[PDB]
Formats: sequence, structure tokens, C-alpha cells
Amino acid sequence: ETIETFLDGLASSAPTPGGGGAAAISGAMGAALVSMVCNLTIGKKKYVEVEADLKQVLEKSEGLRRTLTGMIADDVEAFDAVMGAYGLPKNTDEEKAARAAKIQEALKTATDVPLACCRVCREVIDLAEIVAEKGNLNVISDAGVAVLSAYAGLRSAALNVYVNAKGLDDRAFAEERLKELEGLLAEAGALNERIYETVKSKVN
Amino acid sequence: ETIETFLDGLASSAPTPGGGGAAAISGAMGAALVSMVCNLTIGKKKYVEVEADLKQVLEKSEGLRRTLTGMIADDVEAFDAVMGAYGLPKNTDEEKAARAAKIQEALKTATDVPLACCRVCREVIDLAEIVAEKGNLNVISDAGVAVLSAYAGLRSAALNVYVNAKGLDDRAFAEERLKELEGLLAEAGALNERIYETVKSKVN
Repeated sequence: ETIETFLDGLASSAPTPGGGGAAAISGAMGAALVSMVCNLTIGKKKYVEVEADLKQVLEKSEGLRRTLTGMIADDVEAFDAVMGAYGLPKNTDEEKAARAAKIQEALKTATDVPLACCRVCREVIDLAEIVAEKGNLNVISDAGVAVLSAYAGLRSAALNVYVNAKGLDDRAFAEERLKELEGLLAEAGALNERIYETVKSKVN
Repeated sequence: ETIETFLDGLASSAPTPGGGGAAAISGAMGAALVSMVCNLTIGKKKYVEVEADLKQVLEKSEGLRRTLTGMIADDVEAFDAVMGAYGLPKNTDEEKAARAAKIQEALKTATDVPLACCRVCREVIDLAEIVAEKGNLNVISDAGVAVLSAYAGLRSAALNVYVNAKGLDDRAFAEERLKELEGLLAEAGALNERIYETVKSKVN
């Protein structure tokens, strides 16, 4: 899909793509920029001490980028399934029961997907940190864009987890997913500002 | 250009696409999600007191969307021009003088392009605040994603302002742009957390 077409879809009254899709894109760009800093530090003679560490980082970030790029489509199809299920008919007892059950199972999927996106964005913040410490100083600004895009991705997906978890009958499933989410948010809140500041400082 | 082709380019050792390209996309997705909330609130029986204000928001957000989508290529062009200017030959005295002129010109344009992306992202945050207060409660999460995505874009472009402003001979030019950037950053910092918190609280 074209960036312009995606953006036209996002802006429209089409329920997909939505915030979940944009979240995965924020994450993917974060993963990509970590990979860029690695690719532009590996080889450089001044940066031999970190080359092996950054080849490992590049390995994981390229992994995270593939996953997060896939997650754009996962969130779109997860949220289409939710709208699908709200649109089933509700004339009879049996239909009302089928509809309610299918809504619940779509909601569950549309909670796990943004939550998965949160986990991968949290890992991108960890790699953003390393390339902020070790990266080629000429391109260090890209480590700062990576952490901001990843943190945007994380808190964007988090809102999707909150709004979906609230509609679930299974309170054990919901409360387990919220507790994980809170810990990912609290960790990322502590690191995001510090990594930005390290980059802001090296930039000036 | 496809999201996947952009992401492949972003990750590679090519100096573009870079942090500044990503910043424009972050800003563009922010504007799109403001439009989306407007499109899913306008024509709703329950939201008529606000239908008037939200048609003026749609008009503005659809405008900012168009500008930030164009800024993806503007930022690619501006930074390619910086890299291209450092790589010009120094074989004659006229070449050396032309190269030093073209480096300063490219640094100037590569400071104004990201500063423009910061101004537009700062306006997307004001529009996101309005849709957080007045938008359809069913899609209020997307007002959250819009502000996070716009804030990420503002601060991403800000780092590129800092990186390019540091190479400029013209300190009047650098210091006016830096003074204006500091205003946009201090305002957006204050507003981002409060709009996020409004949306979060209205989610549950």
C-alpha cells in the first residue's frame, strides 16, 4: 500500500486503517532508524570497539522491523473482525448469543494485537538506547527519532489495548493484559526521555 | 512509494530516507487521525452542538495532512542536497567557493524544512486537543494516537533542526530558528501529556 493511499484510508470514515495501524508504523520506523544507525556505524574505523555489539543490534532491529511491518495488517484485520462482529444480525436469542460471543473473541484478538505491538516497541526502545550510546555521532539524531517513533508506537497501541480490554466479559484475560501493559508503559516512560536527552546532548 | 519500500530505504545505509522523512510521516498520520475522528463525528444526531467547530477542524486537518505528506519528499531532497554539497569537487578555486556556498545553502534549507514540519505538527496538536474534547466517544482513542504521532514528529524534526543549525556560519539565522523551535517544543511538551491523559481517562 502507498504512503499516500494508507494516509487517505487513515483520514477517512473507514474504521480501518485506524490508530492501531499508525502505531505499528511508528514502531516499524523506530526499528528501521536503529538499523540505519547500525548500518552507518559498522565499518567506520573510529567505531571498531562497538562493531560486534552493533552487528547483533542490527540483527534484532531488522527482526523487529519485519514483525512490526506485519503488525500493520494484523491490526487492520483484527479491527475489521470487530466491526464485522458488531454487524452480525441480532433477531433471535441464538443470533444474539452468536453475535455477543463473536464480538468478545474479536475484542480479545484486537487487545492481543496492539499488546504484541507494545512489546516489540518496548524492545525497539532498548535497541534505540544502545545505538544512542554507541552509534556514529554524525548520524546520532536518528537514534533520537527511533526512540520517539517507538514510544509513540507503544502509547498509541496502549490506548487500543485500553479501549478493547474495557469491553471484555473475561476479566481475568483483561486484567492480565492490562497488568503487562502498565509495566511496559512505566519502563518506556522512564527510558524515552533519558534516551532523547542523550541524543539531544550529543547533537549539541 | 510503498510503506515497505520506504521502511527498506529508511533502514539501509542510504542517508535518505532519514529521521526527517519519518518525522513528516508521524505528523501526517497525526493529521489523518484528526480528520478520521471528524469524519466519524460529523453527521451524528448526538454531536450537533460541535458539528460546526468539527467541520472547521476537518478543513484545517485535511490541509495539514496534504502539507506534511509533501514534506516527506522535501526532507529527502533537503538532506540529499547536504550530502551532495559535502561531496562536490574542490579541483579549482571557483569549485571550492561554490562547494562552501552550496554547503551553507543546503544547511539553511535543511534547517527550514524540518522547522516547517515542527510548525505544522504544533498545529496538529491544537487540532487533536479539539477532537479529544468534542469528538465521538466511540473513536476517542484515535485523538490520542493523533497527538502522540504529532508530538513524535515535532520532536523528531526538532533534532534535525538542531543538527543542521550547528553547521551554519549565519548565527542570526541559526539563533532565530532555534528561538522559534524552543517555543514550539515547550508548548507541545505541556499539551501532549494533558491531551493524552484526557483521551486515556475518557477510554476507561
